[PDB]
Amino acid sequence: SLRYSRHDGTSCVIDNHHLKSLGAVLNDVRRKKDRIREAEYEPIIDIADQYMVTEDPFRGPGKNVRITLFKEIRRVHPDTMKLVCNWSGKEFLRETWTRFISEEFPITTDQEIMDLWFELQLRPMHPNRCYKFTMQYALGAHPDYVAHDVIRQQDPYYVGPNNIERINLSKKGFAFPLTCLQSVYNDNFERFFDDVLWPYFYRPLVYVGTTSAEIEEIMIEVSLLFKIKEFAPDVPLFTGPAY
Amino acid sequence: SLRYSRHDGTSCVIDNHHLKSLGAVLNDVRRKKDRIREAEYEPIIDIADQYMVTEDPFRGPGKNVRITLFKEIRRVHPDTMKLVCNWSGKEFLRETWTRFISEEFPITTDQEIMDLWFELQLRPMHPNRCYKFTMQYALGAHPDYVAHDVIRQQDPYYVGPNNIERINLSKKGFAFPLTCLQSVYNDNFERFFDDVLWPYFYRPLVYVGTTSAEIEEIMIEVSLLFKIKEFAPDVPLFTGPAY
Amino acid sequence: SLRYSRHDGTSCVIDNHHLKSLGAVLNDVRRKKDRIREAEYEPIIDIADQYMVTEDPFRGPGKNVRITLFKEIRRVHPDTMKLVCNWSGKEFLRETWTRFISEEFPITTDQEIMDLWFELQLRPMHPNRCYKFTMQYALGAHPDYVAHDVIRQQDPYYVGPNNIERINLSKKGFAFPLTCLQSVYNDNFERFFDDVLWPYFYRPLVYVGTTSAEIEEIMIEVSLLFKIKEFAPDVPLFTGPAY
Amino acid sequence: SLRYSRHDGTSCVIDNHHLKSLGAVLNDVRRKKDRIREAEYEPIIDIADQYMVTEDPFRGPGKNVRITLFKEIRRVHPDTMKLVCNWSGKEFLRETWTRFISEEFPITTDQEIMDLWFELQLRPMHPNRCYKFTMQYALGAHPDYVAHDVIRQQDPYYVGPNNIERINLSKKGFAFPLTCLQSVYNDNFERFFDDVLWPYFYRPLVYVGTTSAEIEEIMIEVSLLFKIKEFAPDVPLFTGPAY
Amino acid sequence: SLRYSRHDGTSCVIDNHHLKSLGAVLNDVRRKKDRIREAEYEPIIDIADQYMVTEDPFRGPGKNVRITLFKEIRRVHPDTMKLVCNWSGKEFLRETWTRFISEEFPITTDQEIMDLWFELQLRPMHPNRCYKFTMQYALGAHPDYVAHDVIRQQDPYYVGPNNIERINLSKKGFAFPLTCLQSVYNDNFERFFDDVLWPYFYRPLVYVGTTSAEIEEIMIEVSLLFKIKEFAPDVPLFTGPAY
Amino acid sequence: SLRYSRHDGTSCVIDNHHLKSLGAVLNDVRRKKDRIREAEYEPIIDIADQYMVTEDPFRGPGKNVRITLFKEIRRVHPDTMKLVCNWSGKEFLRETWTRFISEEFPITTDQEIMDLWFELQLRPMHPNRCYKFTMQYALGAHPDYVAHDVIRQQDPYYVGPNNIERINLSKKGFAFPLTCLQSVYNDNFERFFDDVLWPYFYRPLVYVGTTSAEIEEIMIEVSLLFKIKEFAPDVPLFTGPAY
Amino acid sequence: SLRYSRHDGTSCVIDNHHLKSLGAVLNDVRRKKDRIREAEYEPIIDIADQYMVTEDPFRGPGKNVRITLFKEIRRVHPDTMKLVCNWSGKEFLRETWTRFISEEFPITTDQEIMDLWFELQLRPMHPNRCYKFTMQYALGAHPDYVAHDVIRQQDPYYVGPNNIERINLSKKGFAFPLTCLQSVYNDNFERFFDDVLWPYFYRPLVYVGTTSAEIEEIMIEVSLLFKIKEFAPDVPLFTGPAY
Amino acid sequence: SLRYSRHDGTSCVIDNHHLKSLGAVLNDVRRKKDRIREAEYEPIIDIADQYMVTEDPFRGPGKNVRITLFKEIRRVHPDTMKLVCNWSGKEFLRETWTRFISEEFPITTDQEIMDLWFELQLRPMHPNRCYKFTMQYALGAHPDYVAHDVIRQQDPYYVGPNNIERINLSKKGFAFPLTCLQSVYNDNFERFFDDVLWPYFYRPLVYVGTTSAEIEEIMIEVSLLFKIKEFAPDVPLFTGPAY
Repeated sequence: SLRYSRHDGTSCVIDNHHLKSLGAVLNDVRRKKDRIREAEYEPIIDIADQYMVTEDPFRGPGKNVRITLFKEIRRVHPDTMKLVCNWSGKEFLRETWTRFISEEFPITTDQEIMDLWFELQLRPMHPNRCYKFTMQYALGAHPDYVAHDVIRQQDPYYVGPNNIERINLSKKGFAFPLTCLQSVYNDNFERFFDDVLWPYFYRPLVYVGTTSAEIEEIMIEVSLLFKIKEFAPDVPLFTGPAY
Repeated sequence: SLRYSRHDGTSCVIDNHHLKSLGAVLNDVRRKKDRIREAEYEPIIDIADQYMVTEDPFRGPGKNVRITLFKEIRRVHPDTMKLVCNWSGKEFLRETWTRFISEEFPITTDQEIMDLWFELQLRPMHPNRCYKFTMQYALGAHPDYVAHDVIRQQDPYYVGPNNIERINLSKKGFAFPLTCLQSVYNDNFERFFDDVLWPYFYRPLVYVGTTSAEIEEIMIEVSLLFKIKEFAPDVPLFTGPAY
Repeated sequence: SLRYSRHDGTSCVIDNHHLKSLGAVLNDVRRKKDRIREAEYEPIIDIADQYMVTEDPFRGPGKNVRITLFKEIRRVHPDTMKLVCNWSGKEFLRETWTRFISEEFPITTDQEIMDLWFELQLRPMHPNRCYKFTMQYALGAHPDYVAHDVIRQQDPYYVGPNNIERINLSKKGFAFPLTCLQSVYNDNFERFFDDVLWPYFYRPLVYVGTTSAEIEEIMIEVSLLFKIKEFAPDVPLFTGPAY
Repeated sequence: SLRYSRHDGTSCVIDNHHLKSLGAVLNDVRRKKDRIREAEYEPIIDIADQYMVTEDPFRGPGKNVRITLFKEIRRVHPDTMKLVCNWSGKEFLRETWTRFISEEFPITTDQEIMDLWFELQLRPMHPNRCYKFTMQYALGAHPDYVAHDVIRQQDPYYVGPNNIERINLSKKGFAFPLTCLQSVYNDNFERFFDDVLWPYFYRPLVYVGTTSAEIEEIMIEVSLLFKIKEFAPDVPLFTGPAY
Repeated sequence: SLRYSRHDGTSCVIDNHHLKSLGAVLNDVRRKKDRIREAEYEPIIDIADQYMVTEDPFRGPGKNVRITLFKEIRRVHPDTMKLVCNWSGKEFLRETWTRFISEEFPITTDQEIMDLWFELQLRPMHPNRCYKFTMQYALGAHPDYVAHDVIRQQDPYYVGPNNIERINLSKKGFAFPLTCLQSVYNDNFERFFDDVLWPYFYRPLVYVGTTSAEIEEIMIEVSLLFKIKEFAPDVPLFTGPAY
Repeated sequence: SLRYSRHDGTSCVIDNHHLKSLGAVLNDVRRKKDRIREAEYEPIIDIADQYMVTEDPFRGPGKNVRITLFKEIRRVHPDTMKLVCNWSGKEFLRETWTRFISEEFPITTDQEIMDLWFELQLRPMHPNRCYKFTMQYALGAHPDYVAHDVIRQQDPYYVGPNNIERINLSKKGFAFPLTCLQSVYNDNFERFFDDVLWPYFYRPLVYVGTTSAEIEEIMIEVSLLFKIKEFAPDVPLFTGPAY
Repeated sequence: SLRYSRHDGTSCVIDNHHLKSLGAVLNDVRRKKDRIREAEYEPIIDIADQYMVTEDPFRGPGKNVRITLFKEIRRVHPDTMKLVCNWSGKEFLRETWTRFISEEFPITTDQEIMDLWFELQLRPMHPNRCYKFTMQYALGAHPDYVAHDVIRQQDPYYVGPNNIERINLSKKGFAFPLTCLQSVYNDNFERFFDDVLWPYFYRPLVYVGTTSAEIEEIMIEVSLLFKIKEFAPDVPLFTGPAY
Repeated sequence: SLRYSRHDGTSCVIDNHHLKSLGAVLNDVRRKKDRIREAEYEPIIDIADQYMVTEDPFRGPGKNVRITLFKEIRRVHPDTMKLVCNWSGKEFLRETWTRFISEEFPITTDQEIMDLWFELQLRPMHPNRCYKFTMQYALGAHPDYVAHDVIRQQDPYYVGPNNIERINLSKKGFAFPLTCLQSVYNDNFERFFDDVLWPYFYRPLVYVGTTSAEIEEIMIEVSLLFKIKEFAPDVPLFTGPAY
């Protein structure tokens, strides 16, 4: 914070003559100089404004609901990656529906799920090390295909500086408990499962490795992160009967 | 613009000896220095070239066709947002088809609609204020669901510095008068409406608010913005009969 | 002027994701840096705000009324100054009252004279010279004292860069046609002269010289400059009868 | 001083061709760059020229006549101030008239006293100390009121870096030996004293302290400083009879 | 241009005290700093003033008279140069005398030709290219020697940035219509030709090429450029008879 | 001058260990940094070394002998130039030979005149002016041609910052008292004059003006400046007889 | 050399949207800034373009042919110079013609000698010294004049940083084996010598010294350097008979 | 290395006039500026030259003889240090004498050992770690005192960036095979041991730890480093008999 904001100095009148604080005046002069500079480089901004960047989805619009699923420890040999999860499509859906609904109910507002993200959080288990994390994934396979427990590293995703990676699970393939802007109805897992077309095909299969030249031990927390927008009316909640 | 471009100075020969303008020579020296600097930082550009930005869709390729729909005035209480539009899916389609086709005909070239954007333009109605605009939306709902006229603000979209927000309406869900690269055929709204699978489900429901701590009055102009690429042959138009 | 003001760039939404112009973002970053700098030096402004400067009386509040009196040419030997004016107190008052009143009538608003200034404007009469002007004055003398036509220079006032010097004539000694905030009454010079206590004592006696080592020729325009504040009611002027 | 002023380098003609010193040419180029810079910041000067500062009265116009009156040593306890002088109004006038007239006669030119200043000069009496001086004053009191010899410090004047403080004694209250632009007449103290209206009321009562946390010993020299403008005619002094 | 030149700010007197514009004062301070800097580097200028540069003959003293002779188009293979002109000495003299005299008459003032220059102006004939021009020449040969139409490039002159090359034709070898400071007499080509000693030997033989690796097409304008100094008396022209 | 040159600091040995002055060490570090910088910009020097400048002939090799001829005062109207000298060729030669030989004899060494220069020195006659000088000349004319006393200014030479202009008088046309590297022989003006081929044709005719918009008064000193190289043997001068 | 030249980054299209490398974009922004800077200082270049510099004759147009003549060792006392060569004019011509012709034949192309230079190359004979070289010369003398073997130093030429000095030998006085643009004819020294007008007068007489305060030992290599331009036709050389 | 050293550019003479490379001239100017800067800060060097630093003993005078003794692996718990060596004084002397003498013989020159250093070299045994080394030591103890194998860390020595620590073993306490400047005599360990006064008391007892919060594995190489100065005469080695 600041002390006087941009309201520094003051003024007074002596014998009709107007006095103003010297520091305030020097700020007016410095700001004029800055304004000229601002004009000087506006043409360069217009070249830059030919392009755009994307706002961070998690610091950006919508609220974050982190439905943590499980934790696991893996040791990973250099240049390899170990499988994090091997659920069937049915089991992933049971966890997705059950964990989200039980945590969120009662759902008291109209709302829409904007996005569903698979979140990997990675932490080292030993101090005084120096390495980074790597990641690979697939989003589907023949239901009788069982993923290899360990693979060799080949052009992986490099996990960001905060050791968190989030994979967007699109509306196609991956089913949501709440499809559109709606109010909740009586719902159950059997009804939900039956309305999914390809329940057994889509399932996240995620691998994790390091850039280390020695074995490392890793702690892993897996969550589903829901981006939700609510449409709450600007009205009171009353104890019944109202009025 | 410049005066001499990069063609400054000149040269001449006196007694076999070659004279050159001093300023031109000093520019050759300064440019050598710059070229060394350019080489010095090329390795840093290569690190930056590991990433990319997206070109602004509206200053970028394709032409812009702005089909303005209507204007409205709303007053918005602090920390709330008021509904801009509540059309049914059928009514949105009537306006989308009718307004686009009547404005654009005769369509005399092969062309494809790249994108359809919903544009909100926001202007204050009073001078000497200081606030920014906010926005929220949904793209569909049960046809018997009527949106709340006013909601409370919760993690909204912040409207950009130019007080314009544009929401992309994808080819899925939202139907286009011209689907692919094609030449226009005899067409009418009833034919068009009948070929849409879910006419009543998809409709933009958009809200608008401010960051003000007092009521503000807003003027709102809503348009549909079409990005179009034309494939006009490099041939003459003749008065009939040709040749 | 600027082109886009501080409203550069724009924003848009694609698949729920918020895009913003790169140049706008880079401006947000640069402005954060500047804001930190502003905080860093606010303590230095507070030291400076222990002192004040005076607003220029002529670019500042009140309007300027320049009642030009006369012009004269003088040649001035090096290290000397020549007398500009030698009026008696009575003659100065006749010119002050007569010239101001005739030029300003009809005076249709309530107003007060804030200040009366004696203005010397100095211009050279030859090109390709290089010198500055000097000034000395007295504001009164025994009425039988006649000022020397020419004096030697001794610690004079140095005239400012614009070759204009203005000497404030205070309310004490020098009488004003309008004393306080008032509406004009029937007035005449004999009434005015009779109400002045010491009409013959106060008179500006002004000298002018140069910093040149040769004789120079000077053109001189002398004016009385009145600072006036008006209190005009916020009402219409009607043709009689009103309403 | 400089060596060649701004007259560096030279020129010559060989076979009709004009040669000029390289250093002179490089100065022409550098000065062009500076001239552009000067234009670039002229708008900022105009913002600054909305305000004014006051020229130092003692380095500025008029000559300085320092009529030293007396010296004194005082020891001052921390957070207190000791009285410098306790003259009656009559005694101050005797010293002011007598000391000025005896020192200045013969007064051989027409002149006017612009201002009368009371000057305090303060010097430490011990080496290897570190403190600043403070000052307070009053300009009048009931003639039977005797000032306290020592007071506590409360929001004093802080003496400037050169350990000199000068207090302006205005024409109102404090009488001058020479009122206006005049030539000296036969004059005496009794005539002078009788023409003063309130001789016993106005007298400078001045206190002095330090910012030290220990007792300090101070040497004090008190003077009256007269600002005078002379109007000496540009004529010879001859031995009589002239011509 | 500037707005106030170096005459910014102003001054005024209030109660004997001299006020000056703050911006003007800050300029005085900044200029003092610059003056110190100027003194600091004057010793470096003196080292530079040990050497000299030559003033551009065409922007410099004397007037320019451009007697254009002809235009031509040539296509030039890479690493070769094509002959621009192959006149005999007699034909060059006929063109030089005839074109200069007919264009300049009536010659009404005393004047001297300072220098005669052969000017090549080179322009590309296609857009979207990137190359520079080259030049070679000889100033004489046995009159029965016919120059090769095309030669290979070997250490040529590189034409300056403005695509103009000018070759000085000295007073020795190349004859002038006006030798010295003179008034024109009755003159004719046969008289002129007869007074030249070696009319058939001296003739400009000029070649032109490029730095391109492909054939390029060039447009060429050839002129004779005369540097002339006139000695026009400071007298009126009258209609006869005078006075 | 410097104090310690580049021999700062010192060294000593304590218990076999070598100590060196810290400032000397810091200079070694700073000089390493500078040496890297020197290498970094050597490629830029090589681009600059493609061109050359000419050493000032008067600060450069050979000694200067200034044979002053005469002084004159001229007043010059704006945009005109007045003739400085109108000698015939014979009279110029008499002054050149006579003044040089009488001043230089006895000539006791073998020597050669490198160059002969006509020097104009220009000084203003009034203070507090601001203008520059201009120059024009011719080096020959029909002996019966008398130059106009005053001409209008048209593309003149601009005199250098030091108000000195020097025109080279070449070996062709203008005859020297000493042609080549030689020892003086018995010589006289009649012998000298007879060996000149065109004594009456070559004579400097020089004009002088200003950039002033008013008449200016000028003082002019004209000299002949001789550049001479001596070949003095490294031997003693003895009183005769030697040894 | 560079790695990617100015072709860094790339572009691609995803869902109609155009992506571009971030580093490429940042370069576009930086180059815009530079372009503004370039415009800002173009007015300063125009002041500099009022003057010109001369291209180095040896790095510039024409080829270099270095006809080395001889080497010599001289020891030079401080403040003196020793004679390098004392050939008669005839002997200099024999060496000039003979050495050039024998080295260059067969001369198979049309060519012209642009310039003839006398080259002094100077090298020290001892390590760990610190001095510079000096030079003086004369280009002619009475044929019976024998130059002093050693002279005292007086305003000499200072040899350049590379310890090479080159003196231009003009077409006047010094005769060339090939005068103009010509093809070689049968030629011999007696024919050549007979066509020279003053064979015995012109001869380079060159001296060499140092800036050392002790005797120094010097190694000296003397060459004649010929600047030649060739006019080689763009045609094949065939074995006879052609075609 | 550099390309032209500080011998850039060149010089030449045309028509008596001296030309010099522009880049060389610009270097002369830049070096003048630097020389002024050098003078400007020489007073600051003199303040710095009040203090001294010590030359690195191993990069400094004398040669280095590294007599490696042994290697060892230790694992070290956090905040502890493990003993590197526990030799008795007798065993340390046997290794010191035996290893030095056997490696160095034949010793063929007069020489003196300046210093004896105990060197610890430390390397990690695992990759992807991040820690520093610590060290403690004692130089003597009662011969029946056996050092603890492991101690806790308390204010240790921090090993330098290169993971090498060297402890000086002074001439007092620690005996040298060669005491002073001498030539080798017949010598043996029993003679050597008998001349040491306190053979059993002095022995290096050295500990090693880390700054790690986990166990680390370390590889350790221990050497004795001898600083030696040789006095080799400047004479030939001959095969016997000499001459």
